[PDB]
Amino acid sequence: ISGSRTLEQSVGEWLESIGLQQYESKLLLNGFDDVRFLGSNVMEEQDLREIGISDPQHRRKLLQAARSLPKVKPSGSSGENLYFQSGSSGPEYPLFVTVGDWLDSIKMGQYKSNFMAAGFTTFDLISRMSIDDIRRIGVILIGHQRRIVSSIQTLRLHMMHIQEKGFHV
Repeated sequence: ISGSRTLEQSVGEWLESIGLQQYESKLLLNGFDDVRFLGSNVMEEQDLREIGISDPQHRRKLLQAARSLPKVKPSGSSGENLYFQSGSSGPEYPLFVTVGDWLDSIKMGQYKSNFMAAGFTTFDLISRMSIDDIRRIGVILIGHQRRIVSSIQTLRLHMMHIQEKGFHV
């Protein structure tokens, strides 16, 4: 586009908007560090307890607020992209052509070497990974683990759908 793009808030600015900024360091230090990757499949009550949000009313408030954030479709890569789209004008869902490009789409590129060192370089390998499997290759921060597993789930849904349609199996 020729015109400007509006930028997303920081986690701190978002928390201030909902009266919960005292939890900023706990979120950031545990990988809840980008407002594009917070909310229902990603942020869970038990995780909030574990990182030290002991106040149950604040946990409920935070979880509801995270659910109110827009779901931002992942950006394609600057190199090659593979997209699924429903309808002539529907949203493009990227499927990626490399593990690195997939990780970059969720700002998790720092973990490419972790996946490579484990030999987890194909979709088929990665698609069945649990949170525990992800932690075990060295993704320690809970907010990053949750982000990755949520992304895997949505990518797997799209890939299964395509397979079920019966042409690219």
